[PDB]
Formats: sequence, C-alpha cells, structure tokens
Amino acid sequence: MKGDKKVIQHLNKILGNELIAINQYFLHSRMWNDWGLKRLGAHEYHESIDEMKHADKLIERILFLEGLPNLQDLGKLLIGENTQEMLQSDLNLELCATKDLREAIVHCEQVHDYVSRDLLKDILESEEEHIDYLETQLGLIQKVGLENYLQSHMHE
Amino acid sequence: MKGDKKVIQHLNKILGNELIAINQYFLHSRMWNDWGLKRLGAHEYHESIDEMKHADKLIERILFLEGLPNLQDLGKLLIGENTQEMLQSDLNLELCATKDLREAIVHCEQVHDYVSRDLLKDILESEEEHIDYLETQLGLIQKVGLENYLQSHMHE
Amino acid sequence: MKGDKKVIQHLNKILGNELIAINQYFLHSRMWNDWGLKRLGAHEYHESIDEMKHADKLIERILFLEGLPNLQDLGKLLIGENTQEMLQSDLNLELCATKDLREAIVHCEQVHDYVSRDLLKDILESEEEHIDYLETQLGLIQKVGLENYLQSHMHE
Amino acid sequence: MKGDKKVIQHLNKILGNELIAINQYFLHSRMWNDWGLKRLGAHEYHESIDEMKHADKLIERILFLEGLPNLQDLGKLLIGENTQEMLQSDLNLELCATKDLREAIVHCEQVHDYVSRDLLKDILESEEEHIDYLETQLGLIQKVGLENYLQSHMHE
Amino acid sequence: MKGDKKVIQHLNKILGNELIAINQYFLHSRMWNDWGLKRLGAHEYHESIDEMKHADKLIERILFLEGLPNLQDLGKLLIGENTQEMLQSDLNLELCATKDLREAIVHCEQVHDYVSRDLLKDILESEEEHIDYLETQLGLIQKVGLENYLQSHMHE
Amino acid sequence: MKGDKKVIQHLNKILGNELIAINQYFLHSRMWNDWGLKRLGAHEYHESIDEMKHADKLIERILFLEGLPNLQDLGKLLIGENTQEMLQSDLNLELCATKDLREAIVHCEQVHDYVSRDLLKDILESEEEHIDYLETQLGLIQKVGLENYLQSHMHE
Ligand code: HEM
Ligand code: HEM
Ligand code: HEM
Ligand SMILES: O=C1NC(=O)c2cc(O)ccc21
Ligand SMILES: O=C1NC(=O)c2cc(O)ccc21
Ligand SMILES: O=C1NC(=O)c2cc(O)ccc21
Ligand SMILES: [K+]
Ligand SMILES: [K+]
Ligand SMILES: [K+]
Repeated sequence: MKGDKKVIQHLNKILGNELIAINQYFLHSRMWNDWGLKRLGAHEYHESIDEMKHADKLIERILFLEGLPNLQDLGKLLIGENTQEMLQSDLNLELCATKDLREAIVHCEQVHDYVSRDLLKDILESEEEHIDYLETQLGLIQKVGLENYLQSHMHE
Repeated sequence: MKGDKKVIQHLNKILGNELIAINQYFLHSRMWNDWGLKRLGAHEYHESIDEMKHADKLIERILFLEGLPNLQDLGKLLIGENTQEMLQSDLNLELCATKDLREAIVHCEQVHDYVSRDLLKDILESEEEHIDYLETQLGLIQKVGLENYLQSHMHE
Repeated sequence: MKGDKKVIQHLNKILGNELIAINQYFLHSRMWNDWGLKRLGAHEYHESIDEMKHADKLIERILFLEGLPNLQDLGKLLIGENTQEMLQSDLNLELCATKDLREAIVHCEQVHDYVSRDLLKDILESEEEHIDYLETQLGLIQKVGLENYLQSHMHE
Repeated sequence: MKGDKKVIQHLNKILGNELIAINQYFLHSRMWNDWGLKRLGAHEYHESIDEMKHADKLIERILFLEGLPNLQDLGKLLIGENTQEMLQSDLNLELCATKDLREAIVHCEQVHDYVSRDLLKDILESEEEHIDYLETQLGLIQKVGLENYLQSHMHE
Repeated sequence: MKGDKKVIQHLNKILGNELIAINQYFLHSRMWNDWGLKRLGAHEYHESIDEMKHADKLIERILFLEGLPNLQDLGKLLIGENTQEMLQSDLNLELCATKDLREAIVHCEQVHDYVSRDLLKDILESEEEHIDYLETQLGLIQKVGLENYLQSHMHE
Repeated sequence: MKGDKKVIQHLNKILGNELIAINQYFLHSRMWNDWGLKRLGAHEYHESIDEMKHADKLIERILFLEGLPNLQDLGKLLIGENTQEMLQSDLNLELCATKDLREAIVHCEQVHDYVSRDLLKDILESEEEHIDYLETQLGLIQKVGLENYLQSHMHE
C-alpha cells in the first residue's frame, strides 16, 4: 500500500460528502424543474454534475493509492421543502464539506502527500465558488424579495 | 368491418375530447394575445396544435378500422374569464380526457387491439405532460404572485 | 364595446362557417388518403389549413372589437360518401358561405367598419378560388370520366 | 435458460410467418417487374425487405432468450396468378399473421415478458400498415378500374 | 395527490436499484481503469451513465405524481475482486432489477398508470440489453480464455 | 416457353441452394453476434446478403425464361453449434453448391443458353471466393489456435 492510511480515510470522507452532494443537488434540481423554476433547476443540475466530476477524481486517486473507495455509505441528505430551505441546505452541506476538506489538506501536508493536497485544494476552490453562489442567492432574496427572486428564475 | 365496434366508440369519444380541447385552447390562446400576454398566447397555441395532431391520428385510425370519425359533436368548452380560471379550466378538461383515455386503453387491451392501445398511450403521455405544465403554472401563480406571473408572460 | 354589435354577429357567423369547413375538409382529406387518392387528400388538407387561418383572423378581429368569439356552436357538416359527393358537398358549403360573406360585407360598409370589410373581402377571394377549384374538378370528371379522374389523383 | 418456452414457441411461429412473407412478397415483386408493372414491383420489394428486418429482430430476440430460431420450416406460399389475386393473397397472409401476433402478445403479457411484447407490437403495427396498403389497393382497383390501376403502376 | 401510492413505492424501489447500479458500475469502471483494462473501464462507465439517465427519468416521474423520490437509501453494492466476479456481480444485480421492474409493471397495469408502465418498460429493455452484454462477456471468457479476454480489453 | 425446360430446372436447383445459404448464413451471423464475435457476425451477414443478391438474379432469369421460380422448397440447413462447426457447415454447403453450378453450366453450354451460363459463372466465382475465405479461416484456427482466432473476431 503506497498510500498513507489516514490520507485514504480523509479522501473517503471527502468522497462521502461528494456523494451526498450529488444526490441532494440532483433532487433539488428536479424539484425546481417540477415547480417551473427552470433557471434554478438548470444551475443546480450543473452543480450536481460538478460534484460527480470531483467524486470521479477522488475515486481515481484512492485507487492509485491502493485504497478501497467507499461508495456504499451514503450520509444524510437534507432536502428542503421550498427554494429558501433548499438553498440553505446546500449551503449547510458546503460549509460542513469545506471544513472536512481543510482538515484533509492539513493531514496531506503533514505526511508530504502534495498531489492529494493539490487535488483537494482544487475541489475546495470549486466548493468556495458554490458558497459564493449560494450566499449571493440568499442575499438576492433579501434585496429583491422572494416573489421577484423566484420570478427571475422561472425562465432559463 | 375490421374494427371492434366498442373500440371505435372509444376512439370517437377521445376524438370528441380532442375537438373540445382544440377550440378551448385556441380561444384561450387568442384571449391571452388580446390581453398582451404573448408568452401564454404562444404556449397555448402550441397546445392547441398538439391536440390537432392527436385528432388527426385518431381520425386516421378510425378510418382504417372502417369506422366513421365523429367531427360533428362538439361538447362543452370550459372558457375562463381570467388567467387563473383559464388554466384551471384547461386542467379540468385534461383530467376528464385522461380518465376517458384510461377507459379506452382498458377496452383495447381486452379485445387485443394493441395498435389502438399504443396510439392512445402516446396521446395519454402527451396529455399528462399538459397536466404537468398546468399544475406547474398554477403553482407558480402561488409562488411568485399573480401579477408577477402575468408579467413573466407578457413577452415571448 | 368599440365593435358594432351586428358586425360582431356577422363575424361570428362567418367564423361558424369556417369551423364547419375546417372539420368537413379535414375529414374529406383523410377519407381520400384512406382510399389511396393521395393527390386529393393533400389538396383537401391544404384547404382545411387555409380555413383554419381564416378562423384565426376572425377570432382575432372579434376580440379586438370586444366581442366573444363563438367556437362552441358547430353547424352541420355534410360528409360525402364518394369523391363526387365530397366535392359537391364542399361546393355547397362554399356557395352558402360566400352568400353569408357578402351579407356581412354589406353591413360592414353600412356602419363604416372598413377594416372588417377588408378582412372579409380577403376571405371571400380565397373562397372564390376554392369554388373555382371545385367546379373545375367536377368538370374534369365530366370531361375525362370518373375512373380517369380518380386515377389522376392517386399519386401526389 | 432464461426465455419462457411458450414465448419462444410463439416467437418462432411469428418468425415462420415472416419467412413465408419474405418469399411470397419477393416473388410477387419480381413477377410484377417481369410484367412491366415496376411501381408494384418496387413497392412489393420494399414490403419483402421490411419483413426481412422483422425476421432479423425476432432471430435476435430468440437467441437472447436462449432459444433456437427456426429458419428451416417454410409454410405454404400463397402465389397469385394476376395482380388482384396477388394482392388478395398478401392480404390473406397478413390477416393470418396478425392473428398469430395477437395470440403471442397475450402470452407474453401473461408471463411478464414485456420486452418481447413490445417487439411484437411494433411488428403488428407494421403489419396493420401493410393491411391498410393492401385493402386500399383492392379498393382502388374497384374505383379506377383494373386496367387504369395497372397502368398507374407501370412506371416507378 | 395524483399518483397511486403503491405505484410511487414501486418507482422508488426501481430508483433504489438504479442508485445501487450507478455506484457499483462506476466503481467497477474505475477499478478496471486502475488495472489498465481501459476498454472495460469505458464500457462500464457508459453503463453507469445509462443508469444515471434512468434514475433521472424515475425522479421526474415520481415528482409529477406528487411522491417523494428516495435518493437516501442505498442498498448493498456487489463489488467483485476480479473481472469475472465483477461481471457476475453486475449480472446478479441486473437479474434482481428486472424482477422488480416486472412486478412494478404488473401493478402499474392493474391501476391503469400506463405512462409509468411505459417508462418502466423502456428501462426494462435497457436492462435486458445489459444482461445480454454481461452474459456475452462471461461466455467470451469461456470461449477465448480469461487472459485473452482481458488482453482484448486493455486498449480502448 | 422460350426457356429450355432443363435449364429452368437447373436454375431452380441453384436458387434452392441459394435459399438454404441465405438462411444458414443469416442465422450463423446472428449466433456469432449473440456470442460477441462481432467480426464474424458482420462478415457472415455480408455473405448472406450476397446470396440474397444471387437469388434475385436467378429469380429474374427464370421469369424471363417463362419458368416458375421455386421459393417454396427449402432444403436442409446445417447449423453448427460452435464457430468451427459453423465454418465447416458453410464450407460443406458451398462445396455441394459449386458442384451443382458446374453441372448447370454444362447443360447451359449444351443447349446454347450462353446468357444463363454467364450468370451462373458469375455466381460460381463468388462462391469460390467464399470457399477461399472459409478454408482460410479454418487454416487460421490451426495456425494461431482456436482461442486466439476467436479473440481476433471479437471486435469489428
Ligand atoms: C377552430 C378550429 C381550428 C383552428 C382555429 C385551427 C388553426 C390552426 C392553425 C392556425 C394552424 C397553423 C397553420 C399554419 O400556419 O401552418 C393549424 C395547423 C393544423 N391544424 Fe388546425 N385548427 C383548427 C382545428 C383543427 C382540427 C379539427 C384539426 C384536425 C382534426 C386540425 C389539424 C391541424 C393540423 C394537422 C395542422 C398542421 C400542424 C403541423 O403539423 O404543423 N386543426 N391549425
Ligand atoms: C429469397 C429470400 C431472400 C431474398 C431473395 C432476399 C433478397 C434481399 C435483397 C435483394 C436485399 C437487398 C440487398 C442490397 O442490395 O443491399 C436484401 C436485404 C436484406 N435482407 Fe434479404 N432476402 C431474402 C431473405 C432474407 C431473410 C430470411 C432475412 C432474415 C432472416 C433477410 C434479411 C435481410 C436484411 C436484414 C437485409 C438488409 C436490409 C437493409 O437494412 O437495407 N433476407 N434481401
Ligand atoms: C458516485 C455517484 C455518481 C458519479 C461518480 C457520477 C459521475 C458522473 C460523471 C463523471 C458524469 C459525466 C459528466 C461529464 O463529464 O459530462 C455524469 C453524468 C451524469 N450523471 Fe452522474 N454520477 C453519479 C451519480 C448520479 C446520480 C445519482 C444521477 C441521477 C440521480 C446522475 C445523473 C447524471 C446525469 C443525468 C448525467 C449526464 C449524462 C448525460 O446526459 O451526458 N449521476 N455522472
Ligand atoms: O464501496 C465499496 N468499495 C469497495 O471496495 C466495496 C466492497 C464491497 O464488497 C462492497 C462495497 C464496496
Ligand atoms: O365559444 C365560446 N366563446 C366564449 O366566450 C365562451 C364562453 C363559454 O363559457 C363557453 C363557450 C364560449
Ligand atoms: O415458389 C413458388 N413459385 C410459384 O410459381 C408458386 C406457386 C404456388 O401456388 C406456390 C408456391 C410457388
Ligand atoms: K417583478
Ligand atoms: K387512363
Ligand atoms: K493473444
């Protein structure tokens, strides 16, 4: 086993967070489409795809390090009941997920696994972009009002 | 005469429903255009055209089965006085139409007219898509407010 | 109500005639297709489409004049049992329909609704073109014989 | 062995019907070409090709289900002596074929082989289209006369 | 609530099977890539994508029927230790999946949800195509030998 | 009857051999596809098509000679159970078939039917090309081994 055991555990934890996000964002996307909020549905679909790509890269790295990728354990999805709750739930997931990424990067640095660190840092940048998007949407609801915000997300 | 008599009666019942829908949706479309709600006008125009295409297929099938297509009997149009009533009236019509489609499909299955069943199932899929659209629009009125909903349908 | 009440009644009468023609010509088209007389089927399809376009223009004018377009009342279709009867029935409809158009134009002129008159005159020109076609087809049956006439309308 | 034994027997029965049709239509096609009725020759060629495609799909399905496709048993060809007899013979064959298709579909439904049912329903739609063509041609002989009907099928 | 409760339960059962397959096939794909068997890796990737598309359609249908799609419950993945075990595990999963699909289709038919039945039949056709592929690969291992079979799947 | 009676009998015998070959090669093709030996499946499909083209030419010649083409009598297909047996069965058919072609050519020469002789000689050349292919494949099995030979025919 070339990989550090705790690096592989961290990568499996990040992978687990990505698997939650894939499903949460995909369901939220299709809920927004069901409600006719097609601009939100499309954006959230692309967020789900992005997490799928991150999961792929993590799986590939874990296998290279001779670990066993964990696609069996799926943690808790938090599905919102309206647009505000869904955006907030995605934000909660990302805030928790970025904390785990930082902890994983610390450990990779400590054991000199600089390539795993670089992979995690690229994922972290994408997740901070998603936090930027989510916080901005919640702010727009405050600034333009919920009804206007939803109206602006009806059409793609 | 090759067609089962009750199959032909069912197909003419579905055809009669299509003829109601053609006219109700065409009038609703032109009412929305008169009011300057051009996006609703255009969508409802396309709903009317889709029902015209279904009527065509039913007429063709009835003639193949050596029945007499009934284009004479036009049942009650459900014409709303405002956008919410018009959408609800279209939805009520579609719920009646899908009930009749299911009863026709049962009978086609029982007498082994599988090609008529397949035609009716294709129509049913299209009518359920219309129900999806209509329920979604009524939900959007609740989520964004009536005035915003109408505003979003002014421009094509 | 900007529209003259009797103008709107005349426009609804013309619209009623167009609704009969749409369905009569559409059924005749599909009967000719069922019989393999594809050239007649295609021509009659385009006659039906033309009447659909006239109906649309009438509906739009009635709504502009603040009348209620009548798409509920469908008058008597006269469906022929063979090619000669079908052509004759279409001709009967057009002869009756053009009489109603002339009466409507007289009234529009009387009350100075020159734009409604112009719309009706454009429809009248199209209907006289259809009479030209129909009389010519019936004459061809006399000149070339029924069997040859039908033969000449097998292929598109 | 995954296939239901009686499903495979039904599929081989349908395959046997297709093999009859392939040969009957191919010979009728080449008879019409020999007689200079090239449009009938070409249409009947394409009917034979369509049956070849159906046979291919049946063979593929039987092999997937771990049955033995029967390409050995060739039932009685119904070869006409003139155009009217050839068309009537094709029609008689197709009426027998659709009876067998309906019985096969019933059995597939009963044992939950829904993919075989869907294949057979697609074949049935194609055979009913052929019945439509054949009944139409026999009707045209009556409407335009035999000599005109043949004349109309000299040139492609 | 428009959906039949047991239909929704069946659709969520099928969805749960798709979620297992997505992850099992994605991991098998990346295991094959890790081992340098790039053609197997690519084929299995595309199998995983196809299951993703099926899951999407199921989620959309469940939401239309006013049910709650279950993306939370992930059943047992069947992960093989070598190529033969991985293919057999995929085959075992697919045989379970088609059993559940047939039971769902029976129920949809019984309650006249013909559009859900049509969706499930399309999924079933795709899963039987996968069974065809898998049985064929296991047969090829026997016919060409394991080492040759793997060699043939090194290069894309 | 312009054709020599025994020429027509010979042409019907060759046609009979072609009808066996069409079905034998088509089934063998689809068996190879079922087994994932796609290169063999495709080659054998094209052999079947080639025999279909020969059959067409024979049918056309027989009709020109005022004979009755025999598409009713189908002789014995010999379907192999594995690749070696299938190749050997195709070779057996071709060896028998070419003997019949030579006998037919002798007779055509004797009665001065040089155009039928030329047609048969063109078919004979194609059949000798097929013998060349078949003998070569059986030789390759001997030279590279069965498992390698099959491996080389997995991919198109
Ligand atoms: C008031 C009654 C109807 C109106 C106002 C109407 C109006 C129209 C209009 C405006 C079009 C588009 C023509 C164009 O610009 O190309 C159209 C197309 C068509 N209509 Fe109708 N229609 C009516 C009834 C029917 C009926 C009863 C049928 C069949 C039974 C039918 C079948 C069609 C078909 C097949 C098309 C062509 C659609 C396509 O493939 O593009 N319509 N109709
Ligand atoms: C006397 C018997 C048959 C004759 C004379 C015949 C003749 C032909 C001919 C002339 C073609 C067109 C080839 C070309 O120019 O491209 C053709 C195509 C074909 N035949 Fe046959 N055929 C026969 C039996 C069969 C059978 C039994 C099958 C399957 C069981 C079959 C399957 C096909 C297929 C799949 C094609 C290709 C069609 C396409 O996709 O373009 N045929 N046949
Ligand atoms: C570990 C779990 C999953 C992984 C690793 C994964 C991975 C991927 C990857 C790599 C792609 C291709 C993206 C691209 O390059 O364009 C993709 C596409 C897709 N995935 Fe997933 N996915 C997962 C779960 C899901 C789930 C649960 C769904 C739906 C419920 C889903 C639906 C899709 C869809 C719709 C596409 C787009 C396919 C297309 O139309 O091109 N995936 N996935
Ligand atoms: O998610 C997984 N990674 C593995 O290596 C594995 C093995 C297994 O038997 C079940 C699930 C999993
Ligand atoms: O054809 C119609 N034009 C209308 O304005 C209308 C209203 C109504 O309740 C039913 C039918 C119709
Ligand atoms: O294969 C055939 N050629 C023919 O002329 C013919 C006639 C018939 O009644 C049945 C079969 C066949
Ligand atoms: K607004
Ligand atoms: K003539
Ligand atoms: K090798």
